[PDB]
Formats: sequence, C-alpha cells, structure tokens
Amino acid sequence: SVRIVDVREITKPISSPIRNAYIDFTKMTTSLVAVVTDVVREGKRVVGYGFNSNGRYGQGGLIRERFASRILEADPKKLLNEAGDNLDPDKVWAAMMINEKPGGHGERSVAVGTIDMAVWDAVAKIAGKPLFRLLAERHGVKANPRVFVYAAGGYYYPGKGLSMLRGEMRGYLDRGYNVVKMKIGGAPIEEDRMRIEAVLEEIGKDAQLAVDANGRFNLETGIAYAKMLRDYPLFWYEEVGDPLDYALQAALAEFYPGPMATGENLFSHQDARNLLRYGGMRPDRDWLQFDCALSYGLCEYQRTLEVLKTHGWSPSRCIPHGGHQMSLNIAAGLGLGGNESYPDLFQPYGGFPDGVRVENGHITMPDLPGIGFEGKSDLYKEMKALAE
Amino acid sequence: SVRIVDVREITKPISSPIRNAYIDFTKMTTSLVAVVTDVVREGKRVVGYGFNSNGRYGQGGLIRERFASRILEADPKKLLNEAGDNLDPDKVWAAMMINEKPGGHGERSVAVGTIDMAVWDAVAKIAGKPLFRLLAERHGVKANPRVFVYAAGGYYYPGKGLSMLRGEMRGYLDRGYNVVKMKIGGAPIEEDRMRIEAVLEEIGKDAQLAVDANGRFNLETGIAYAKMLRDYPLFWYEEVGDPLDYALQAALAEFYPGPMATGENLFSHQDARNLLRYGGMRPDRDWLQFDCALSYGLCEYQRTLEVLKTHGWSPSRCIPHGGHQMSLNIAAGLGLGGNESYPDLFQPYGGFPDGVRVENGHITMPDLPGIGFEGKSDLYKEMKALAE
Ligand SMILES: [Mg+2]
Ligand SMILES: [Mg+2]
Repeated sequence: SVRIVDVREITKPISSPIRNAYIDFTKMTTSLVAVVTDVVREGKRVVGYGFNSNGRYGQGGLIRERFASRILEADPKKLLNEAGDNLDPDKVWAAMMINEKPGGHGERSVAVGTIDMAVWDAVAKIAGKPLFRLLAERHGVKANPRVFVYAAGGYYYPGKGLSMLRGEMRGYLDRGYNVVKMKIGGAPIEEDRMRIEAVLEEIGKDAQLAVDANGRFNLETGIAYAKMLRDYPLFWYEEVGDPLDYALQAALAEFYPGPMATGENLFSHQDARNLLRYGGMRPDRDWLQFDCALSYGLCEYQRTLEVLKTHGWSPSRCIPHGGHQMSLNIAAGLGLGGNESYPDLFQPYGGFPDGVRVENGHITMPDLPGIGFEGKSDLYKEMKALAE
Repeated sequence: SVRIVDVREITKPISSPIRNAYIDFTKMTTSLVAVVTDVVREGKRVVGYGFNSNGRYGQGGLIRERFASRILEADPKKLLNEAGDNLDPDKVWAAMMINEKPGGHGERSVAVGTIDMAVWDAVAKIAGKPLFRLLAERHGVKANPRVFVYAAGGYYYPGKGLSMLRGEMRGYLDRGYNVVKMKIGGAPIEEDRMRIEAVLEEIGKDAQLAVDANGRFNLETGIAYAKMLRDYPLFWYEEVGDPLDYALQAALAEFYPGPMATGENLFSHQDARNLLRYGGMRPDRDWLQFDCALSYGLCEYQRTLEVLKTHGWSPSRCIPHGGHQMSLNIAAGLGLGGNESYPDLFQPYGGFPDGVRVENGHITMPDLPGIGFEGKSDLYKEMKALAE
C-alpha cells in the first residue's frame, strides 16, 4: 500500500531589514511543507519535506484550501507508478492542478512548487535513492555530485557602509566561494559604482563578482548602468528590467556584451518559453535562473528544460534562484550550470548537509536518501517538528 | 478625517457542475470584501465593497495576511489626496504593494484587484459621485452611461442537450441581449459544430454568436476549429490557445479573418504589453478582455490602458471579463467597448442595479454613488451583512 496520509504545512518567518532595489524583507515568510506517507523504510514512516524560496512569501492558505485537499481527496490507487510500489510525481501533480485555469502563474505556483518538492523527496526516499541519482536514472544519464555554487548577498542595510560590505564578501570567500553576487539599483548610480569598486578590490583575483538589479530598471537606466558596469570584469548582470519586459532585455545586448542573467521571477514553462522567444538572450553565455520551488516544482521544471531543448539552449545554462537543496539535486542529476546559495541568510532553510563545505566554488553532494534534508540538523529539526 | 478603519473579507461559494474546455466550477469560490471607513455621508459611515470575478477562486488568505494588513498598518495621512478630504486610490494601491517582488502575476493580483474595487467604491462614495462619473472627471472626459453588454453562458452541463442550450440562449434574448457567447472545445469538433448551428438557428437574425475555447487548443486544433468556425458569421472566436502562447495566437490570423478575443487570463499591464507585442492581434477588430478585478484593480487597469495607447489600440477594443459592475463603471467612464454579463451564473455577484434592464444589448448606468452595489438588493444584502 502506497498512500499520502497527510499534507502538513507551517509558515516560518525569514525577515530582516535587508533590502534590494525592489523590496525589503521586513515581513518575509516561507512555507515549510511535509508530505506524510504510510510507506515504511528503516522501521520509520517516510515523510517528504519541502519549503519555498525567499522572495515570494509563504503560501499556507493556498496549500490548505486548494492543493493539500485535492491530493488527500484523490483515489490513492490512481497516484502510483506502473508497478504500484511508489508514488508517480506527475500523477500527484496533475491531481493538484485539476480545475486550475491557464495563465496567472504566481503565488499558486509557489504552493504547488513547494508541495512538489516534498512529493519528490518522498518518492526518492521510497525508492531508497538520493533524489539526484533517481533523477539522472529517469533521464538515462549519469549524475554529477559536484555542483557549482555562488554566494548571494550584498544587500542594502541601514547603517551598512563599504567597510561592512567588504567584510560580508570576504566572509563568503573565507567559506570557499569563488563567486559572489550583490544588489544594485538601490543607490544612485555613482554611489553604487563606489560599492562595486569596493568589492572588486576586496576579492581581488580570488573571486568574481555578479550584480543584481532585481528588475528595477527601465530601458534608459538599464543602459546607463550597462555602460558603467561593462568597464568591470563582472561575472553577470542580473535581472536588469522587469521580468516580463522581454523587449527591454533584448535591447540590452547592444550595450552589454558580458553575460546577463534573469528568470528567477518567471514561474512557468510558458513564461520561460516567452523569454527564450523574445528576450534576445545569448545562449552561449547568459544564465537562466528559473526556480522550481516557485514554479510548480520539478514536474514543471522538466517541461521548462524541454522548452530549452526546443530553442537550442543547454541545461548547463541554468543556475536556479532560491539557494535550496532541491535545486542542488536537480543540478547534480540533470546537469544544470549550478545553484545559488545564501551562506548567512534565510537559515536554516537552504544550505548544504552538515559537514560538506564550499571548496573552490563547489560542493559535493553526499549520497543521502531523498533531497538530503536530514543531513542538516538545524533544518531537519524544524521539519521533524512539523511531521514525523 | 479620512481613516480606513477596517478591511473585512468573507468567502462566498459560486460553484456548480457547469463546465468549459479547461475547467469545471465544482469548487469555485469568490471573495467579498468591505473597506470600512470613518467618513460619514448621509449620517451613515461610507463602506466600499468588492468581489473577484469567477474562475480564479477566493483569496481570503492573501487579503488577510498580506494586503489588508499593510493598508491598515499605514499612516492615514499618507493615503489622502492633495485636499486631504478623500482617499487617494493610487496611494492605497502603492501601500498594499510594498515589498511585492515583480513577476508572478496570479492570485495576489486577484486579492489586490478585489480590495482595489472596494477602495474606489469608497472613494467615489466619499466624493458623492457615481464611480464612472468620477473616473471620467479624473481623465478630463465626458462619461457615457450607455454600456454594451453581452450574455455569456452556453456551458457544457451533465445531461444538457441542444434543446436546453437553445432555451438558455433564447432566455438571454428574452432579456434584451443581442450578443451571446457559448463554450466550445469541450466536445468533438463535429459535435460542437452541431451546437453552434443549433444556437445560430435559435437566435436567427435577432442576435450574434461568440464562441470561447478557454485557451484549451494547441496550434493544430486551433486551426482545425478555425476552418470550421470561419464558415459561420460569428461575433468572435475567444481564447483559442494558452493565454501566454502569443506565437500561437499570431499564427491564427492566417486562418481566421474574423474577430478574435483573449486576455481574461492575463493579469498585469506587463502581460498585456506582451500580448500587444507578440500576439499578432488585429487592433481594428479583435477584443481585449483584461479583467481589473483579477488584475490588481483599476489602478493597474489604467496602466494597461496606457499600454494600449503606446501600441496604437483604442480603449474601445476592451470588453472586460468578469461580468461585474466595477467593469461597467470603467467602461462608462473611460470608453471601453462594453462588458461581459452572466444573467444566470454566479449570482448575486454580478448583474446590474435592481430596475435597470437590457435594451438592445445595452444598459444605462443609473446615477448611484460609488459602484452602485446598493442598487442591487440581493447583492447589497450580502455586503451589508459583511460590514456596515
Ligand atoms: Mg535577482
Ligand atoms: Mg474565456
């Protein structure tokens, strides 16, 4: 017998005075989800866990009312694979998406995405394999435990000066990060320049810098910053203008030869397809940052990957936003370009299993069953507290 | 003194087994919102009301936990107009949109949109004018109370045959409608053709027919139906493919010369801009169906109208989805092409004030303060029950 007995959720606050060009995290929250099954492995009932990335808020309401419900009410015998010995992720996904009209991909995409995370976590556990291994298997490829990761921070903070900004970055390098990212568009262009120069000097030749405007710029501002930014050897210029202003993104290629990135705020394969159709991005050097946790989960992310395939893009151009382990697993199993990471932020949600550290901007995925949340004690404590 | 003292919500059911090509309304709900102020007019405290259109479900959670709070946690003095004698819709809007990241326009767009409806209702009431008159004023134009409306129905219902379909339509004509819309794509193409021929037969020369595929078709299916549909004198072919597959919509122009429509499922001015940029629609004959109630409200709708201007479209090409009075007001005040109406479904959430009747596909807006909900007793009963 294979059945999801319960779907629990709990809203957790991950707010600080932190700020980017678009928002501040004063009221930021996130949803911690648990998919409780009746399957037993190791004399212990298998439970899937998941949570949504920072930035979009928790989705407790949606998870209870529309999705947790549709699963629990579905005929358990219709959510299994051929063998009937495990849950079929796609069948569960389809189950929670019945009676959902097209378009409007936001908020509910976060609820479904976070539930999906837990479903896959459970499935991998039921199969007794690490999610990333199971993924590679399903795709008929060999996984690669080594995953590139970069440290994201450099937020605007009340009373934070060049001194501290510097400290923060150095702190990341001390952790083994060879690539750091930072917020811009939150200060006048010239004050920003000074903040950028301050980090380039601190990291010297031990790391590369990436800047993120959080989609705050209009065309002219984006170009102004481009002219200023292009004189520095930046790793990438992220989300210049509004996530949906594909024309703006395309126009930028004329002023910024260096790699650009965007996509963290596009939550469906349809929206991803539009970016590849109209964004004018360069497939040989730009990065796609779609986050499965906020975009209907891995079941959907697989469709997005198929979209890349139809447009000639390599999955290695993907570096998911979110800084969570689900992405680490997808990256390792399907060959993504890497993953985002938040060393000192939104903890314990995210991070890496206890022990493994960042050596040369990389980490090595330990062979833990499922996503591997159990390996991170401070995070797992929260999860087993929700459901066990 | 102008303080918004409270923002109350309550979820109302609007479910039934009616079905379209994509969804069935088995669990459909909607949010009824009330914006209670401390301003007194007629010895009675002015309260704004609003509710979201059918199809996207209620948003109690979001309204409660994210938007109502912000509006209540704000300085009353910073939400007023220059004179300080009334609320500034845009300031209230900005107030509830703080710390909201770009993209992901779905769900929260419904929450904000429905609260926005109530806010404008209150503002117009505080100003002692009908919302549509106040709108025209603010734009420096003369409002027009004569608004075109069409009857939307023709759903697939268990056990519903050509006989009943016919009856439904005739029922609409009996009430004065000269334009009815039916659902297609929920059955075989030849079965559907029969349904259309029947309806056409029934309405003869007293009305025109519009078909709606609810964005269910892929390119080939869309074209197949186009070849079949084009032989009939239809009013319009609505939402052929996915709301976000602009390329699909564009490819259709080669096979369907007749007017097409779409937009009910795009919920932001950014998404509307993409439709105008890539959808390949014909501005001289197609229709845009953006619904302010599901798209961050009138404050946002005004930006969408600005997008139309930037792309050479007339506001008269707009016929909002939703069948609610907020749209009727925007239509009358800003010169939209008309509004959708559901004479039988989702009542009492929609319709016109008691007494106003449909004459030759048109209704005339009575000069009621605000949106005019008070004029519809069965609806107002529900509203004053929420807050008074
Ligand atoms: Mg970003
Ligand atoms: Mg439609």
